[PDB]
Amino acid sequence: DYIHIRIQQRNGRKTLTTVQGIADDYDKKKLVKAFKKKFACNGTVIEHPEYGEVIQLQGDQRKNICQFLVEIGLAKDDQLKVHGF
RNA sequence: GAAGACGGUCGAACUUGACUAUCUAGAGGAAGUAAAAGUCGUAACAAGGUUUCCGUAGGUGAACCUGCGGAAGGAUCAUUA
Repeated sequence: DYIHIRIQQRNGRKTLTTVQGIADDYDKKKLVKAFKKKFACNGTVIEHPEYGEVIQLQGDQRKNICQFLVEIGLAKDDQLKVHGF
C-alpha cells in the first residue's frame, strides 16, 4: 500500500501534487496545517476518488517529498513511488 | 661646610578593580537588498469582475481575508415623491 503521489499539470504550469496512501484517521487539520506553514505552499484535503481522500498541497513537492520521506518515522525509505503527472 | 639623614609637600611611575568614550575579531542565526529572463498559486490599475484605501485587531501557502469606525483621492457634485 505504497502512498502513491501523482502530480497532474494543466497549464504549462497549473500543477496539483496529490497524496495517495495517507490514512484518514491522521490529523486532517495537522497533516496539512503543518505543510502549508512549511515550504510554504497551498495545501488542502479533497476526496479524490481514483485514490480515496488525498491531500492537495499547492506546489511541486517532488524534490521535497523525497526528503520529508527520508526522515519522519511513518512511511518508508523504499516505498518511494513518484509519478509526478 | 659634602655624603648621608628626620618628617613633609609635589608627584612621575607601577599593581588590582571600577567608569566613560571610540574602535575592532566572531561559529552561527535572521533581515533587507540587488534582482532582474526560475517554481507554485491569483492576493489587490477597467466597478480588476469582492469599489478602493486609512486607523486597528484577529487570522491565512503566499499574494491576502475579515470585523469595527473613517475618507473619496469612486463607480454619486442630481432625484426631481
